[PDB]
Amino acid sequence: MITDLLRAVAPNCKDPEGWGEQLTPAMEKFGIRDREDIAAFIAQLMVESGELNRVVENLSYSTKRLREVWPKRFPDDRTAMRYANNPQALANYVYANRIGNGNEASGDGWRFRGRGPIQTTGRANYLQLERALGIPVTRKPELLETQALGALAAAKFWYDNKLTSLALDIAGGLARRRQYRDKARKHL
Ligand SMILES: [Br-]
Ligand SMILES: [Br-]
Repeated sequence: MITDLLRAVAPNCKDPEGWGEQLTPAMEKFGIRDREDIAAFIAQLMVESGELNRVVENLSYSTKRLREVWPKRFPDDRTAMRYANNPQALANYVYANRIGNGNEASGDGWRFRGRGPIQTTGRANYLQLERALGIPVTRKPELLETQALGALAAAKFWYDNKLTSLALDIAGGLARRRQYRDKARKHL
């Protein structure tokens, strides 16, 4: 049971029974069935969502952190200062003209910021999420903050990554992710 797995890996994770009910059919439908497969998925889910407490991207950055995370977009402090402690301006600038988004003026960067326990980001990915799930998340992107579509989108995002991984074989912090995984892998 995913619910009792979410507890063994993160006894302090938020609402493991509500997420457990939603994650289980999303995992089963997207083929997240194998032993290690489930453990890694859950681990990635646990670190990206802050043990199920975060379903929207963190966009509060120091004037220093920005220069690191995005060194091209933020070359000097005169630049990185205007966008530090301004989550909307930050998203609109750093995500501008990327992953399907319009320019800074369009507001796409903030509109399509990361959402879900494992995050979907950018107009093109919401559009693709919309096509695959049949839910108008392009117009209503905050529907990925729900348990039901966050789980389905989290699971579809992991499924997409296995497709890529599989598709290449045919054509032949990070310690946090490790804790969960082995703590999860300990379960069978
Ligand atoms: Br809007
Ligand atoms: Br639109």
